[PDB]
Amino acid sequence: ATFEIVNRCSYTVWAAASKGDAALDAGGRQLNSGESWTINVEPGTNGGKIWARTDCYFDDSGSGICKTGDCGGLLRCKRFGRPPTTLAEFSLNQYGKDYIDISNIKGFNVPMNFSPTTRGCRGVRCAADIVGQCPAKLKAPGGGCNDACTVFQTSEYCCTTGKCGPTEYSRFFKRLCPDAFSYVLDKPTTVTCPGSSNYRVTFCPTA
Ligand SMILES: O=C(O)c1cc(N2C=C(CCO)NN2)cc(C(=O)O)n1
Ligand SMILES: O=C(O)c1cc(N2C=C(CCO)NN2)cc(C(=O)O)n1
Ligand SMILES: O=C(O)c1cc(N2C=C(CCO)NN2)cc(C(=O)O)n1
Ligand SMILES: [Eu+3]
Repeated sequence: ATFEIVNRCSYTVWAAASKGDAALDAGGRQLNSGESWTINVEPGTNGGKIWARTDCYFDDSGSGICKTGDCGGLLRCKRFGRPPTTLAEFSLNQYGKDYIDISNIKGFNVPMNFSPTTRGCRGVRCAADIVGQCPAKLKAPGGGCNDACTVFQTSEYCCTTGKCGPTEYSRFFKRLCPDAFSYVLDKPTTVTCPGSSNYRVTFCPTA
């Protein structure tokens, strides 16, 4: 499957793509403002994620640091990124269909649109100014808006036992972005697409 990753932000981002125990394609790349990077994701990829990283430094070997979304200091991510990270999430070729969503469960750093480039389903978007409107206690000093699990480490926020409700913090994310997951047990906003669809992830789609 192809994923065209487009940075419409006025700032550079370092895109990342992983399924948690492996890179997808090269795993990461710098995208200056306006740049597009197209990756190939293997069919059947389950639990893949794409995110932006901000304020990164990498040496000539691809090792360094980012202020949001850092994946063990690598340019080319093999692992998931450090919150806060707005997440484009997908599982492909699952009994004939693809499933996509955006999640704020690991916080929000950069606005995003995640849409198919082929027919048969809608896209999803979380493009509101979550960082600017972020509740004081969730603001990340390194940049972004943390989720409450990251900040407080409670069973209720982290849904540790599979029982939790919405919270004042989850409701903030949900109000700003109704079409993204705001907590683990949120009413799903997953979109079913034809199996083997292709996609575009656009950072700062309206920004
Ligand atoms: O993002 C990480 O840091 C990470 C992700 C992991 N994984 C592994 C998967 C795939 C299936 O479990 N997903 N995330 C595992 C570990 C770790 O053991 O330290 N760490
Ligand atoms: O570098 C890692 O693999 C890593 C760093 C982690 N963290 C988490 C923090 C605190 C705030 O994010 N600092 N390092 C957590 C994990 C994991 O759970 O597998 N992995
Ligand atoms: O604590 C972690 O989350 C962790 C520790 C790791 N390791 C591995 C070693 C041994 C030698 O590198 N030390 N910490 C690796 C990972 C990861 O890949 O996600 N995560
Ligand atoms: Eu780890």
